[PDB]
Amino acid sequence: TLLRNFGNVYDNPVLLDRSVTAPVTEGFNVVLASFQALYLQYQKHHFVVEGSEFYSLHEFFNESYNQVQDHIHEIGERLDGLGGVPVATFSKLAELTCFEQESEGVYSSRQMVENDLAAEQAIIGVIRRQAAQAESLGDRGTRYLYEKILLKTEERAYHLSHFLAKDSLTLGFVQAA
Amino acid sequence: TLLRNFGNVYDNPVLLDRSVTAPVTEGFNVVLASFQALYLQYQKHHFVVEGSEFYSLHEFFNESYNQVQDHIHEIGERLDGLGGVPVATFSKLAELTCFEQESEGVYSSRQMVENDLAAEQAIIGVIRRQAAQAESLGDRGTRYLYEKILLKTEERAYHLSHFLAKDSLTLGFVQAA
Amino acid sequence: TLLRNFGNVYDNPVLLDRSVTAPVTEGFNVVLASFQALYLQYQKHHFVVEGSEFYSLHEFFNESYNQVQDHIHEIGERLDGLGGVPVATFSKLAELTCFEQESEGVYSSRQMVENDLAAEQAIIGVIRRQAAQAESLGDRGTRYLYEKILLKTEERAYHLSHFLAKDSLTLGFVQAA
Amino acid sequence: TLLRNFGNVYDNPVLLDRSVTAPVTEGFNVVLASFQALYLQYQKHHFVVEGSEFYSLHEFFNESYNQVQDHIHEIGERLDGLGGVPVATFSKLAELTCFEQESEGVYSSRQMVENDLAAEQAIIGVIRRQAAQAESLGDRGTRYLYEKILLKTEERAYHLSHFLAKDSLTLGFVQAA
Amino acid sequence: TLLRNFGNVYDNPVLLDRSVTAPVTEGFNVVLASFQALYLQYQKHHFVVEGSEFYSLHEFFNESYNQVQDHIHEIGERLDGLGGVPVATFSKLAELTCFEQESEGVYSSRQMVENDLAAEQAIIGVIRRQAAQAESLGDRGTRYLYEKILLKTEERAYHLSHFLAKDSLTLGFVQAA
Amino acid sequence: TLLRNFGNVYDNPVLLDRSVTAPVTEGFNVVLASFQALYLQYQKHHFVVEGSEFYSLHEFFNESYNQVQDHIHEIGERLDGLGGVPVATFSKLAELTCFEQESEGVYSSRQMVENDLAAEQAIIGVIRRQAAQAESLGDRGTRYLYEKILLKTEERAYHLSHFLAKDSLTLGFVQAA
Amino acid sequence: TLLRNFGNVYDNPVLLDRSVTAPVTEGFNVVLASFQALYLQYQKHHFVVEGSEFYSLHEFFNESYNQVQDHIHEIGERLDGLGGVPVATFSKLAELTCFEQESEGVYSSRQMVENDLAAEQAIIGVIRRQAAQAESLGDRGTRYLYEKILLKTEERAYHLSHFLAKDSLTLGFVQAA
Amino acid sequence: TLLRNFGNVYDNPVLLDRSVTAPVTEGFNVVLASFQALYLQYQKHHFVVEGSEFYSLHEFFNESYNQVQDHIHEIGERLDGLGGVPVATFSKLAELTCFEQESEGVYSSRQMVENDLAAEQAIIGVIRRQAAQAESLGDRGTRYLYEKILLKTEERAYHLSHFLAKDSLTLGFVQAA
Amino acid sequence: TLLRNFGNVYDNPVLLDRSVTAPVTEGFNVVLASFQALYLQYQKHHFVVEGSEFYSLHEFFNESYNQVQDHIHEIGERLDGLGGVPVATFSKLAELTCFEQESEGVYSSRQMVENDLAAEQAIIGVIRRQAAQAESLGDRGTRYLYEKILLKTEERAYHLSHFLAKDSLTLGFVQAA
Amino acid sequence: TLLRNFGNVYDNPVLLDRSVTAPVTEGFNVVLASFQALYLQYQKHHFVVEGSEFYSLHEFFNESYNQVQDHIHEIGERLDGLGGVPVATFSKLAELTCFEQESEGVYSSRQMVENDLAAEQAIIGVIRRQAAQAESLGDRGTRYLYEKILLKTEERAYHLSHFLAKDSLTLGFVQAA
Amino acid sequence: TLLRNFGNVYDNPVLLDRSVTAPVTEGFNVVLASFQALYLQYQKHHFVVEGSEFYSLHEFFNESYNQVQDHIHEIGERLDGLGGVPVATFSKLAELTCFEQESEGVYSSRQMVENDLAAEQAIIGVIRRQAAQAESLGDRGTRYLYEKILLKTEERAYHLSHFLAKDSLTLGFVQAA
Ligand SMILES: [Zn+2]
Ligand SMILES: [Zn+2]
Ligand SMILES: [Zn+2]
Ligand SMILES: [Zn+2]
Ligand SMILES: [Zn+2]
Ligand SMILES: [Zn+2]
Ligand SMILES: [Zn+2]
Ligand SMILES: [Zn+2]
Ligand SMILES: [Zn+2]
Ligand SMILES: [Zn+2]
Ligand SMILES: [Zn+2]
Repeated sequence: TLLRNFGNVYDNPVLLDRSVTAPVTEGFNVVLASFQALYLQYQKHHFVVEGSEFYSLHEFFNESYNQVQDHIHEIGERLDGLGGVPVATFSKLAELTCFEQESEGVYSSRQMVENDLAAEQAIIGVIRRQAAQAESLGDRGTRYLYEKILLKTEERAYHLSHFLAKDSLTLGFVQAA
Repeated sequence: TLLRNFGNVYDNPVLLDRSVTAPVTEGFNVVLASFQALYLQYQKHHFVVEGSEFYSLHEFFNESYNQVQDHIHEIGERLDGLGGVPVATFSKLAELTCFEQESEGVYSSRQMVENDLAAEQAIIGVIRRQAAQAESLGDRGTRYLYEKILLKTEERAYHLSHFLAKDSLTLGFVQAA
Repeated sequence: TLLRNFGNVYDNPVLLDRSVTAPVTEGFNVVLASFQALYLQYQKHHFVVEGSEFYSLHEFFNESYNQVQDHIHEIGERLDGLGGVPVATFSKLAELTCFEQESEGVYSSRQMVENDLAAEQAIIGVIRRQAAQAESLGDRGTRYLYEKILLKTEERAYHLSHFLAKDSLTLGFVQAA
Repeated sequence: TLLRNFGNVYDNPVLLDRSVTAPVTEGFNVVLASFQALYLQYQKHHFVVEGSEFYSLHEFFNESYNQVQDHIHEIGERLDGLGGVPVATFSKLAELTCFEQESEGVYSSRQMVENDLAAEQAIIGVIRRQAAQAESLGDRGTRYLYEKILLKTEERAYHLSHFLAKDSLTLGFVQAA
Repeated sequence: TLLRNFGNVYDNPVLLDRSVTAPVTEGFNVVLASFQALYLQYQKHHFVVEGSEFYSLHEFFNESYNQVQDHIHEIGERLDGLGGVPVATFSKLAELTCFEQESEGVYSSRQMVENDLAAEQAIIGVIRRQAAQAESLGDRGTRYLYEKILLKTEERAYHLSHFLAKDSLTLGFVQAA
Repeated sequence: TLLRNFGNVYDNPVLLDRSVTAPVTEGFNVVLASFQALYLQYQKHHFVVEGSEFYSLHEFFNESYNQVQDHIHEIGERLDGLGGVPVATFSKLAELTCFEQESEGVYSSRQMVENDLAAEQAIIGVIRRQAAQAESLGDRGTRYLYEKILLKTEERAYHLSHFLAKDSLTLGFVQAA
Repeated sequence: TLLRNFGNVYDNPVLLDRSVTAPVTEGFNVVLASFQALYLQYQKHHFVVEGSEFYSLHEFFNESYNQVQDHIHEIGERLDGLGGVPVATFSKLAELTCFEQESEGVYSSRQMVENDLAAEQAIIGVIRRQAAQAESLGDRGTRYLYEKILLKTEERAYHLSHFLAKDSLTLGFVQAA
Repeated sequence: TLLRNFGNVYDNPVLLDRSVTAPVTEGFNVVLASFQALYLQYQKHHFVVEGSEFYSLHEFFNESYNQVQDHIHEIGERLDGLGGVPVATFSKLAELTCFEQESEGVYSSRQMVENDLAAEQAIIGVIRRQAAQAESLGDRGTRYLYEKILLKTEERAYHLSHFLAKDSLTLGFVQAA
Repeated sequence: TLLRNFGNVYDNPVLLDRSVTAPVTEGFNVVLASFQALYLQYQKHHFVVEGSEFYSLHEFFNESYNQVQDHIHEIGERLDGLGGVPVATFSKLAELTCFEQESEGVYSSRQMVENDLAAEQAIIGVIRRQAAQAESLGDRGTRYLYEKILLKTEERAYHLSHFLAKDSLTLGFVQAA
Repeated sequence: TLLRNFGNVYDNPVLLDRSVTAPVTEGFNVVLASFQALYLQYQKHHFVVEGSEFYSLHEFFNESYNQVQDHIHEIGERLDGLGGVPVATFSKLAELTCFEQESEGVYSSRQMVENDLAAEQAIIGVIRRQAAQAESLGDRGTRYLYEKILLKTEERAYHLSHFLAKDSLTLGFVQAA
Repeated sequence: TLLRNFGNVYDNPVLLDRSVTAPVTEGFNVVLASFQALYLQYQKHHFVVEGSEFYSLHEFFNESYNQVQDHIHEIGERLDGLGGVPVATFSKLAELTCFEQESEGVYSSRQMVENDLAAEQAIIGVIRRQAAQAESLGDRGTRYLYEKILLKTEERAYHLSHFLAKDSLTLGFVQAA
């Protein structure tokens, strides 16, 4: 027997109307699910990446999914505290993620980085909207948190595109395309 | 003989008109006094709480009043830097606190948590208004600080209501109301 | 609804007669009140001190009230262990404290340091009496605890006194009084 | 081939008469044996405690027997330092300990905590006696050391006492008495 | 041969139009250059300051230029990530700084602090405008960062004016102006 | 009023048949006893060892009984974890330990080291059988825990044996046997 | 004047038959000598590696020979602990190592990594053989220790393998084959 | 209003004739200017490097300018101790630096690394001369200080040079020049 | 031009009659002298001790004089704190120390340890009287400080005495006296 | 029973001729004795300093004598290592120190700092002489070590010099001359 | 397929003539070999040393070979840094080491310490020449690195020599030679 039913918003101890908490927590669950998806994906890439830049990429992928882990944790707690019910099942996570997970199998280094950049970008799009929704609704707490997370998320996307840039020390002695 | 008289706003080194600093510092003193009140109260509860959840509650109350201590410190410095005069006397603190302190004596665990939740809630109300006042007045510095503090304050209130929730491991073998 | 009334003393588990714990805890409340008064004052001094020796005085007041804070912790917790009820409201704090708080407003460096010294001296008075009373009444625990706190209290008094001394590196190139 | 016999006191390097060191070390071995019994009993409690407060009690017990281990260390070193022979065999520890160990088997949480409170209480009794003795015989060191230990041991008794207090957050939705 | 030409804005991985990134990165370069200027100046002051408050001022100047160093680092990375080209040459830094650097030579303690306060103040003015520009342009990421930096920058200016305040412990025994 | 009787094995949450947990936990209780005695003995030696090598041996005995205490912790919890009841009374420890404790009194340092070595060797034999048993019964968790403990226990025997070897720097200027 | 001869096994304090300790230590000295060769070769690689992946490889090599140094430590101590005599001269290390060192001079990065992969591979071969032997002869400790080492050593082999994988981010703008 | 003019040298307290400190401090200013130039360049490289080796180069430039920063600290502080006036304006920095800063804009990885190497080499030139001059003039302190910095400077030069080498793991599966 | 004459006691900020601070600080100055000499001696032994036990004794002498340095710090400050003038000249230290320093030259390690033990014992006697005095005069702060120092000082004597005991591992293979 | 006589040099293990070690250690004992005098004088200054700059000076003095303690350590160990006998008695330290200690009693802050500057200066004189000697006699180690120490000691002289500089923030509101 | 042949010196990025780097790096390779052998020997002694002083010597040998490993690191990199090829084969190490390794087998602890001392002394002689050479050739970086290593290497010889001195605590109760 249940204490909170999924999809529902309950009482919150911080004086916020449900006209605020319901859409806010709804957004949180899309963000939360999205980051579980990215966490899994970054973690995978960490596991499987190989090649000349394996070591750099290895470390980066691990840094990334830990940083994502911390985002998830802040959201989960605030989501619940605001009176919503955080998503956790595989199938519901799949239905709520804002990007499609990279398929099973090991792709190339470049493909992996591309897929992760696209992921962050999707997430950045939702966060910006959700921050704006929070601002208009007067939940400065939620807006502030989103902004914190956006900065870190946008930094990962910077790092991701720096990897993909068409430059190398090797161009001094290899034959370009 | 005095360098700054209480109730008065002086020169500030950060290019802000007194049409900003006077109401901002005024708000700060209400917040500051409020947190001294909560600090004292959380500290008391730390001292006196007992019962089955004594240990959990013991630790939480201590965490809480340290976190409040840090809020007070940021406010005090900014209040003074903006040219105001931070409140410090018992009687003035009493006149400016935004909630009434729990009375002398040891109440029950539940009563204590209730009283602290109500305290945070009061404070949350003022902070939201003061953040908005800062935003409109163009003191982004003060707004940002308030938002930082709001998030932590709202987290304590979450934790506080989780304590009060009518659930327990014991319900598996005790007789409910 | 209460469990313990202020001014009364209840069962302790450390096998001390109530004839001992009543004046000991009553003395502790006087010491606890005074120290919070002193903590509030040091903290204010930390916020508001300005001038040439600002930086030194600033971190010294910060040191002093963290130390005072730790006295408050140990005292409050023991006070309660002996079956006492610790003071925590602005009004009872005001009438139990053994010195007059610096009035609101910003005073000079020299004047702040001077009323901090006066405060510590008042407290040094009470603590010696309270210690004697505890030794006399056969409470080693309290006597020893008071002594720990006494040594650090006296030390602050030395440090305060050294700030006040009439010597400076500037006497080599500025006019004297 | 022996070198020192249990029961006899030997040379000490700290100018204490042997009429002082002999009862001081007798009292040490009683305190030492009693703290060994308490350490084991706490450890056992750490190992076996169950129920809704399991987590809290289980880490409280571990903090407790660690802190008791610390006492055992200081006492044995000073004991031997003063020319005494520390107890160490199961059979002798059994006869010197100032309280009877909990029986084998597992008891309930309220029971385990009461046992430990009774045990600390018996030891508070000895340490006060022994501390008086040392003060009387002019052995400041031992007196000072007993008081450090008394303070912590009295504090462990509060904390056991608070666990036992008939109060809970659960009283707000479970039937009393 | 070049990958990015100075003065130009390139692709950014965080879905921001160049109507946003171009003015934002432009502002960043003015801020960046400004902080290099202050870093140098604070570092100099650290090197050369002497007199009665040499030690306090020594430490403060060093704290300050490290804190400025961290501001520079966040800006540089975000500037580049947004697709701009961070300034780094002496002459371009000089043309873009928002205040004039203090001249070569060692000035007095007071003059140095005055010059640094004026520097911060200049920078505060630009940051407030650039934060507002970011807000209106919808770059919450950049706005948030600026706000972070503003708070620290405004704190240094507070500390700076506290140094300059016309108060001293010495006034108890020296002859005022 | 007990919950579990010493000598019975109760239910476990790790899917092990009681034909497995009964002998396993019997075994654990012998090893707990033995380590418990070894700890006391190690600690005693630490308390009393003197002579030329006093400092090395002091340090070593300390490290030794700390490490043994870690073993006791792991076993005690897994003993209880498998539905066993851990031994904690002086009387039952003596009956279950696999070696006979050093007698009361201080022995020579060589005799102490020899006594500890024989203690470790008594415990090594019990662990190898008890590990061999758990392998055959299907308890990999217990088998692995034992091998972990065996490795450290064998290392203490190496170190013990080295202390006892008939070599010394002094052999270059003192007479041999 | 010798005391133990290389080649012979001597007394051990851990109740292992000498028919066990003799082949176990022979295998140790082979593993020990092979890890010395690998350590040197890694070190060399650390010293000499160049090219676009220099930084990554150069810190990977350092992590690697550090982790190999750790193996060398555990093995030598147990070796000697078991009554063996560890190899230590250049000439004998040369004949016991299970793989031929890379020749003097500097090779390429792809070459250095292949050499190290071949070296780890040869050692994985020995450790499995030796681990089987120890299990067979009833020496759990040695078996357990070989497996700790096998795990890390297999993991170093993945990482060398991944470096060698024919994939790169550079494939997106440089010509393959 | 000045206290010390740039280009002039004043009283030191370390008993060195002004004939020594004048060329030593003048050399220090050349070295200080160059290193800030280098610090600005490494920092820019840290901001802007992109491509396959981005991650490695990124944290290497970060390491390099923290190290360079520490050279700047020691040099500036000693320069002033010898009675000198340290350079800190953009214009005098430009004319004292012993190499030409990389022009504005983003260059290739290889090209960045290449002008960092050129910069270090120019500085290695000056430092050897300045060191010789200091030994020659009888200033051990400076000679030694230059040597500390020389060793780390040369080391960066090695590291830079290794990035530039024409070897890569990619040469096994990409076309050569 | 003095501010305070050695041999006078001046004003104190801790409310103590000069009939108390005069004898107390006389006493402090004897103990400061004595510890100051003991530090030199401890440090010397550290510099020169050799032989078989050189390493243990090296470590121990080091720890010993560090700990003594801590004592010197506490006394010196409280000496000055009570309005005394602390001794710092070589000549006045010799006249005031309560034991005669070991003569110049290296003695045997046994003689060094014996000399340190007699030093500690000389200081123990002075501390017990000086503590006894402060108890009777009403200076609890001083009495407690002394007991703190007494405890550590007695422990060094334990350790010293243990080094001197006529036991050794070597007694199992070298000839006795 | 002596083993080495003060004044004579003995065997050293580092292949330095005794014609080298004898003057090098004479110079060591002069440096050693002078640093002991400085350490005491700094300590004294730490204990006694008062006035508006008390806090700054009081922690500067403590950093200073700690850093001097470090010198004393390196010098004594090398001294003895080179076969010398380190000075350690009050009377001999008095005659070997290269500067006369400040007299007993307390002086002013400007006075204490001048004394310490004079003291460091005298020592800078010796260390340069001794460093030249060591270079000349071919003892690189000692030369290198003297230069490490010279650098710090010259740096302590700057800092003392800066304290003394006739400049203050107070000049902007107090009357000069 | 090599890139560099052992025995050739190649190009360097630190502006040194090959008439300098050729002899310098030849020298480095002898010292690398020698330290490499010394490390093995130090580590061996660590593996096998036993007897009364086993614990001290155990610790010391460990510290010793760690410190030697640090030397090997610095040389190896600067060797390669100067365009040299570092030795890493067993065969070439033997031919280049400047001392002959201790033979296989365990020797007495005194013989081990004596062997290490002669090893250090062999290496001290090589370093002094190799440093003398680099001074004359103009390689200050190498000269300074050597002096750094010389200082620590001389200290290990001090410590080695002290272990060997004919003194012991046991001389007060065992027969001399
Ligand atoms: Zn959490
Ligand atoms: Zn603060
Ligand atoms: Zn507490
Ligand atoms: Zn101990
Ligand atoms: Zn960065
Ligand atoms: Zn546990
Ligand atoms: Zn080891
Ligand atoms: Zn500095
Ligand atoms: Zn201090
Ligand atoms: Zn040392
Ligand atoms: Zn390295």
